[PDB]
Amino acid sequence: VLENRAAQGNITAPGGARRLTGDQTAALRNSLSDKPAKNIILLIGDGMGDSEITAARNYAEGAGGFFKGIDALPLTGQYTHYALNKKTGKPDYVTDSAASATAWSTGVKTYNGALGVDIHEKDHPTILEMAKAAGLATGNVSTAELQDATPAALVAHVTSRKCYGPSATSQKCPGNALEKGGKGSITEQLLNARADVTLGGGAKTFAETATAGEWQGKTLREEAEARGYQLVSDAASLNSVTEANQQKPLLGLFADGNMPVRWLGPKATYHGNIDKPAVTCTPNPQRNDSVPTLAQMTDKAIELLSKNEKGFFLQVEGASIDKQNHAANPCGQIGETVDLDEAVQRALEFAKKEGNTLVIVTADHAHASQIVAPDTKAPGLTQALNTKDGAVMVMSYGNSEEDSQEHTGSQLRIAAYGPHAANVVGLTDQTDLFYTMKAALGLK
Amino acid sequence: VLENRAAQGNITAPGGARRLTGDQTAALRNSLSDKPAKNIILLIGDGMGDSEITAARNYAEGAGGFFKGIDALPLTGQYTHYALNKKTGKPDYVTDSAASATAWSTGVKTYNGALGVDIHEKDHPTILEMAKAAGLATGNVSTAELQDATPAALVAHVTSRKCYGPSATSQKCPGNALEKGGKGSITEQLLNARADVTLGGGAKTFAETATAGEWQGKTLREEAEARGYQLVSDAASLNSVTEANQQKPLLGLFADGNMPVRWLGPKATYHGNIDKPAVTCTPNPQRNDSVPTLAQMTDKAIELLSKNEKGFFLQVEGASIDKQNHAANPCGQIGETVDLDEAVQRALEFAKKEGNTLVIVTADHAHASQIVAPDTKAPGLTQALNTKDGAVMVMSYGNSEEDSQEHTGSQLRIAAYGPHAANVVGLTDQTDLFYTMKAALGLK
Ligand SMILES: [Mg+2]
Ligand SMILES: [Zn+2]
Ligand SMILES: [Zn+2]
Ligand SMILES: [Zn+2]
Ligand SMILES: [Zn+2]
Repeated sequence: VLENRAAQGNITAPGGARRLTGDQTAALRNSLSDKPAKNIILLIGDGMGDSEITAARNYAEGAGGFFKGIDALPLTGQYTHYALNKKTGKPDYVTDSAASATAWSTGVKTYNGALGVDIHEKDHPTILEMAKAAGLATGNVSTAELQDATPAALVAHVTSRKCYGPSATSQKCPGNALEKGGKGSITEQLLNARADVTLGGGAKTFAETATAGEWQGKTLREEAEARGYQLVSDAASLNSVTEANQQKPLLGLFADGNMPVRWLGPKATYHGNIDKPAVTCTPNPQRNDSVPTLAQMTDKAIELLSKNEKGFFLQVEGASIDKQNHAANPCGQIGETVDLDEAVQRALEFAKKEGNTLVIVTADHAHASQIVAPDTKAPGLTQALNTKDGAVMVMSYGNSEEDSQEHTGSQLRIAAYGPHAANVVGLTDQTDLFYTMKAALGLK
Repeated sequence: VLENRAAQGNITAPGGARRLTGDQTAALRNSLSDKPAKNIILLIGDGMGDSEITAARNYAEGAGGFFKGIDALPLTGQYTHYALNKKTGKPDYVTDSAASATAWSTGVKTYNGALGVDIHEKDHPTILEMAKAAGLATGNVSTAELQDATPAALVAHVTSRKCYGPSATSQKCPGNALEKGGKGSITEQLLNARADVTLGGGAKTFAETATAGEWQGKTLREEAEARGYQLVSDAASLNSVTEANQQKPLLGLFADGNMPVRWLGPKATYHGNIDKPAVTCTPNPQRNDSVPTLAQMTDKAIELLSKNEKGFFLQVEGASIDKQNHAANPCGQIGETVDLDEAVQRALEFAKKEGNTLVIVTADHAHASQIVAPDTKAPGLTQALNTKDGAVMVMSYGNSEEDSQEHTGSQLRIAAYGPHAANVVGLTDQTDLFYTMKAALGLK
């Protein structure tokens, strides 16, 4: 299980493409622990199936390369992530962002759109919740708006992922409407859960005013204030933070909607690989250096959370890999996958020094992107890219005639490292994750 | 390291969709072994990626089901399979059957179309060739033409996979043309290789006559006989074989071209899931009860080969999963995947009983099929299918406007069971497989 999996030499020569330097049996044995996990970090690469991991590596590190973080986890497996059809209760083979996040955080399958509720619209506790119960610290970082499905699944129990704040809930989730005696909108339930560290975007929703409860009349941000939440808005004030706890919880909103993608590149187009020049991704000028990178947020969050002796549970989401995959933008997608990789490196570094940390990197569901031959005449959107190898790689998006390339139901890679990582091996189900995390922590 | 990975109960209830009944740690620990593997069975599902395995499972077993074979191998990982560009020597991200086949059977990357040769055209010994030299028994069974890329890669070193027999070789691989003093076509080199058990289709090439050497004038089929080969053409005669060895090698040719596929169903069409009704596959009425099945051929081979005291190496190929994926034909593709799974079961059953066998199941490269949502208005070819769940599943084939769908470069699953199976876990390269087997067997 040598943690260096790049090609061993000259890929044109016998044995030069090999990634293994020796027999793993001994090494793997030594990486298998029954011992309890003290902390847990779950990295979700949104829409990061094996094709996205492959394409991003080929570009960033070259075909024979190797992601120091993403590719460095010793225990691997694949898992099913199908959802349920609300009415019939039958499987719906292509899950969305909300139906899936609910399963690893809850342990029960649900219909597309549901956050923290089963098909009967019944609530079930999330793992961030139970953790907090047991005494552990909790954090939730993301590069998308916190109201989005992935960060939200940990804290809200809503009937529709679209009920971000007071305005939308009153009409899409009337039974969750605060005025209707419901727990409140995603943003409200988030502010109630009070995880120790929460970072992402979606500041806009915090501007809506609450309609019931104590803080009626006051915007959600003012409520955050009145409730002891420290609010940071940039890289700067973030490092300025020295503690985050139940009386000093940190809440960082680094963008109105989602944060900006790191790379800029043209959108894939019809016969783009043929009628258009190969592209080389460049950095995104719209992104300011004050907006912290996912790795910075992961780092600070790990820093603040590692003080609680009981341990901690942290969930990091490289949100936009899924975003740009829908947008048919190979460069944005790849940049984002590299970004998550840096994030995982930080996780893996802490995990490695600490010893009792269980790191898990996976995705919520597959997506559109496919790596095809350079001469492909495909019916979808395509584009040619100049990889690190000095070769051309062509990516293809061909499952939607609409403005957005759809998700896919193929099972995808799941990798873990640490205490109890052995349960991530083989075929499992996305729900098993919830049970795997809960027992590694001894959550009950 | 469980053998039952099925959902455990009602998938709508909490933990009902779970596949893990406990903690794999000790189970896996107990499956890690480095003792020498006396035998090796390599089951290759042509173009069978994680999307292909998922669709077939969703269909034949239902979303929460599980393949008694394909899904029961405890050790898992993902491997890359990029090819090389002949001139540049740089990676060619999307390999073909020959380059890939050549990688695992030799340990050296090569350009696409090559069999047994590196990019400089130098021949390198295959794992079958080294097994035979070490005294082991060798078997190569496939559901397609024996001259095809996958089975050929083990017995031939040719510059073009198209060099099937005397003719094609004269004009495409003249340097290999026997007349030009070369080793000969794929068919000719196959008869020279003399593995104890060789089974598949592609008998129409054996009808060509050699141009030189001892058997010039004679058809390759006659040469086969003349050289002491037992010729079986159907199930009955196959089952009748009492022994297969170096003095009594078995040659089974069950079809002119590829053997017939198991299932039938229409080809996917533009907007097929919209304009058309759901499909339900039916068995192929063209398939003569007399044509043996992959599982049957896998079984006999195992029976005849398991007689050599030293041990054996067998390679099995579910050829048409790929051919049907190309042909945008779900029913044929899924059927062929169900077919490989039966053969896998036969392998695993032997493996568990014997206890010193290493069984590996994977694919040469990823393919085109995608599992998309029912209302997907895709730009390519789609089709709706009635799955075991009584739910509807849509499959999309949207990477080519030609009459053929293409392979893809995404890294794909590889699973193993037995001595040295731990060398599959994590990220590895397709060439590493060669080295894993070579070490497992003790080939020098
Ligand atoms: Mg998300
Ligand atoms: Zn998603
Ligand atoms: Zn999405
Ligand atoms: Zn192939
Ligand atoms: Zn093919």
